[PDB]
Amino acid sequence: MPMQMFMQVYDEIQMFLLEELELKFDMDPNRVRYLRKMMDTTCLGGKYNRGLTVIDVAESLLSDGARRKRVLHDACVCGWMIEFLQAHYLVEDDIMDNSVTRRGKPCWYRHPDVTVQCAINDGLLLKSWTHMMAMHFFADRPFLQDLLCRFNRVDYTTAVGQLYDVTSMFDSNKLDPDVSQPTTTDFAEFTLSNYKRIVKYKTAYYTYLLPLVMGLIVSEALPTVDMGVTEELAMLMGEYFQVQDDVMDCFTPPERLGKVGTDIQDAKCSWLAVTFLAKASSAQVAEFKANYGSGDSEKVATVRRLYEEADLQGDYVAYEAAVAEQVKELIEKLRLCSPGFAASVETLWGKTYKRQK
Amino acid sequence: MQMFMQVYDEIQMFLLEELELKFDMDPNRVRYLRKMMDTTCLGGKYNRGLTVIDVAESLLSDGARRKRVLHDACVCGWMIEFLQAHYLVEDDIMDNSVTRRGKPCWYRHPDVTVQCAINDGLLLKSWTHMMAMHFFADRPFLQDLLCRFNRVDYTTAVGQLYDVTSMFDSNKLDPDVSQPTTTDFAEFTLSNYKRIVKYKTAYYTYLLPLVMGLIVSEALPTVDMGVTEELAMLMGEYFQVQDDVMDCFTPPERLGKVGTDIQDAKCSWLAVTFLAKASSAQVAEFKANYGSGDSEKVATVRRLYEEADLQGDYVAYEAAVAEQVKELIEKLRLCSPGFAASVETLWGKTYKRQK
Ligand SMILES: O=P(O)(O)C(O)(Cc1cccnc1)P(=O)(O)O
Ligand SMILES: O=P(O)(O)C(O)(Cc1cccnc1)P(=O)(O)O
Ligand SMILES: [Mg+2]
Ligand SMILES: [Mg+2]
Ligand SMILES: [Mg+2]
Ligand SMILES: [Mg+2]
Ligand SMILES: [Mg+2]
Ligand SMILES: [Mg+2]
Repeated sequence: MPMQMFMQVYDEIQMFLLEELELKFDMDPNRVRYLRKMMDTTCLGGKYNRGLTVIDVAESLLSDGARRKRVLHDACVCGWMIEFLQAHYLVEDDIMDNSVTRRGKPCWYRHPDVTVQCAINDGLLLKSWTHMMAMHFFADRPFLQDLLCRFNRVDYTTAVGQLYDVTSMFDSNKLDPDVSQPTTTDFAEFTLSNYKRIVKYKTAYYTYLLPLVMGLIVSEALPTVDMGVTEELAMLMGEYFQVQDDVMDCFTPPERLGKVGTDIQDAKCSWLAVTFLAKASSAQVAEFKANYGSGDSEKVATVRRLYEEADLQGDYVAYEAAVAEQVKELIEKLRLCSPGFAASVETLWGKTYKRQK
Repeated sequence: MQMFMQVYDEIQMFLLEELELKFDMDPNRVRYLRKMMDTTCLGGKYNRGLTVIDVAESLLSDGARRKRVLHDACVCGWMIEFLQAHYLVEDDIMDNSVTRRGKPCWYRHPDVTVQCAINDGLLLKSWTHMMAMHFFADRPFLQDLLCRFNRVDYTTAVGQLYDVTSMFDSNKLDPDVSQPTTTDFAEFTLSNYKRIVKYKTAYYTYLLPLVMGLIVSEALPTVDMGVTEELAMLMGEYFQVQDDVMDCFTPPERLGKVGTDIQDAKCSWLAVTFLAKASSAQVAEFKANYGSGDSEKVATVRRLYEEADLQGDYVAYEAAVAEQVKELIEKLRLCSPGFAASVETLWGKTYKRQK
């Protein structure tokens, strides 16, 4: 049922958006068709965990069936706002990361009939749609300003995180727009401290915090929860989520992952890289440095081999157990004053812990 | 300019100070973003920003309230300037441009990667929302302001889609297929050109500064919005026509940017007007040489535009526009004399501009 209602609201959203373009933007049928395909390709096909979380949180906290109908419809719209914001980030990210596939299909910019220049702008259209749907459904809601204030702040935080992500292989000391420099050679910025910052801002806020907050807002329950503990939870689960993403990038097969990994080739400051460099022997580190950040098949294979030799999967399972311990504690802390909200956080945790995605 | 530039400092201080305090940002990246902001937002003529101030001030015609409206207008002005900065960073990447305002394009700076530049463009747009909330959280006009600002942002992105898909047979548009640059150039019609330019340029360059000025001076309902939109679309079309002409005919030292329309096979005013008027042999030579980075092919296309006396047609198009602008400003002046005076000034910043 939650999935059923979520998909029905997608239809309403898509119909509103596409029918407007025809009538208000002088758009021809061919370009309306193009944008319908863009929307469908970029926003559908994932698990909708962010979207579905908003619904779960909203319904969990409202406790007269008219108000339930309304809150649930508002939660569906908020959920699609987050899914569209994500779709926006993934279109741009794939171009930025030179990725090949996503969800088992070509990246948007890699479709045979999409130009990179169009794809950049298509990503922008996706973000605009979040604002368009918000105004269409919420123009008369008293929570609109607070909703969008928070939504926009998380959008901002994500872009700040993406900056951390894309500048992480560069000695930050040598960062100057008017100069230029190659990939790091000592990898001295590949610290856990730096990793934690990247991951908090690029992923945790929009993936974990935002769904929770929007759910709280449409159920008009925000002030009822300890926001400090909630944020702690969100950051911890979001860090772990990105750690899983990084591990899967190297170790999960494309048929199950849906995407071809690029972290090695792009010289990303991944969890694998930072953890490997902190533990690996001198010879291992030297071979890593000589092979990392190259598209060369065998250099990538060398790095994959080194990660395998360093038993990084091992370290992950241990990181995983420590995270799970802290999650339980914080959920129990939240349950003290907000048992309903804590139950929804537990479900979000259940969708995350040991995910095979 | 003086108060506009001091509001910039205030905006920049708020934004950069936050990043340190709230985003755990290191001094190096704060420095990087300060330079990014300065390079992308400063150096133009601030005509949209300055228009917001002119409109707001002219529609209050209390000293404390004047101070307030003017400060609000400056913030709105910078919102539009930052939104523009955002569009120009992405557009330069999309259009494979080399230079802007006599400097390298942002993505062409030696220490900027293209992947960083894309994201920098996004940061610029985010800043428009951040400044709005910092300054206007308590203003009753906030929802209406942002509603319209966001709609114009949207319209611009729709316009950019028109721009970027204009050399492709629209019948043959399918994400799952692929197709080269047009061979017959049958879509290079004046009808299609007018749609591109209305949406990519006219709304954010002409309509938005007017609307934002009306809003902060609390004067929006006082004006005929139909006639106002008419003016905005007409002046915006003409503005983009000037842009297209300058792309080919204005020297880089004066223009501040290297032209790319020919190489990118754009549906420019030059292209559409040329193809409508040129001889069979000229048309054929155009089709054989357009949309190529080849130095000799670009020179051929430039030569053909010169031979076709497009400069001539421009002067005639310009006179026709000026006639209709005068008509509409006089219509506006009937009920909104003060607003009409501000529109006339905006028109004066546009007509026969050498930029
Ligand atoms: O799905 P991807 O590309 O593996 C990723 O998670 C996508 C993404 C984009 C933006 C913010 N957070 C994650 P990345 O971080 O690039 O590894
Ligand atoms: O400044 P430019 O690049 O000549 C231009 O005017 C920039 C621009 C960007 C976005 C919307 N409108 C104009 P373009 O349209 O690409 O010719
Ligand atoms: Mg990626
Ligand atoms: Mg990425
Ligand atoms: Mg990844
Ligand atoms: Mg351009
Ligand atoms: Mg352009
Ligand atoms: Mg141009």
